[PDB]
Amino acid sequence: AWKGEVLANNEAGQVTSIIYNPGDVITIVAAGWASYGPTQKWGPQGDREHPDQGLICHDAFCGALVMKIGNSGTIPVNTGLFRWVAPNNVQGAITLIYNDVPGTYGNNSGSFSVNIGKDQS
Amino acid sequence: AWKGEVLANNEAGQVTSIIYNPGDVITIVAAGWASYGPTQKWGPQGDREHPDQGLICHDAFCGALVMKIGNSGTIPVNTGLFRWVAPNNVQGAITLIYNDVPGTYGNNSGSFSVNIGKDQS
Ligand SMILES: O=C(c1ccc(O)c(O)c1)c1ccc(O)cc1O
Ligand SMILES: O=C(c1ccc(O)c(O)c1)c1ccc(O)cc1O
Ligand SMILES: [Ca+2]
Ligand SMILES: [Ca+2]
Repeated sequence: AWKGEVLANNEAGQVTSIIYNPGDVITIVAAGWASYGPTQKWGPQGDREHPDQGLICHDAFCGALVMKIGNSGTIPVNTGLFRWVAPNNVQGAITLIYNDVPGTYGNNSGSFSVNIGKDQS
Repeated sequence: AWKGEVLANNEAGQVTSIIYNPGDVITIVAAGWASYGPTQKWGPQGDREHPDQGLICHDAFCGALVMKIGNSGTIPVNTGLFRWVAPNNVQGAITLIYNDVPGTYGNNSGSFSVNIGKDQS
């Protein structure tokens, strides 16, 4: 399993130790408070009132937790995933990323605490 | 495992399929948007700005997801719990409840989608 912190101001995101392999089933739990700029903070589903002005993930709100698996597009994580299976031909290291507009991460604050495990399969 | 909706206006909470037994390891993932009254909605960690005016759980924010295990007091769930073990004084059915002030649930809206499963032990 993997446990770590994902900083809101980290544009590259955090590469985890989890390699998603064909047939894997995974569980993610995310917690904590972060901001894309305002003094207010939001949880891992982000801010449902903020418009999308070029977010790295168009399927999640600004300030949501998202991920990439290998060279995949962004995949929403939000509060987490329960016994979840990846699309076919999605594989590789899981990177966790805060959902914001590229080049606008500098003013972000806080972080999410994230657990990832492989489930029985 | 169990999956279901926990309504914010359900003062009694939702009894799940899960009987927490001594030594059980469980994972909970909670998602969605709910309100304790305002038109604004919050995730399963609730509203980090709202004072505690007599919440059923003093250890979580107003509008957070909490639970009881059998005849236990409230235990914070928030976004969820990863491979979590209860203290050995707690057993029985898990009831999921929205964190609000007793008698003030009538005006609540929205719900959380929750998954609970037992892990290897
Ligand atoms: O595969 C999914 C996916 C994401 C979250 C879920 O809760 C789920 O059941 C499936 C997916 C969703 C959005 C997206 O842009 C890409 C994805 O692969
Ligand atoms: O474990 C508890 C807990 C709460 C009520 C009980 O009757 C009990 O036997 C145990 C707990 C309480 C507060 C908290 O913030 C986290 C907890 O796990
Ligand atoms: Ca920003
Ligand atoms: Ca209320």
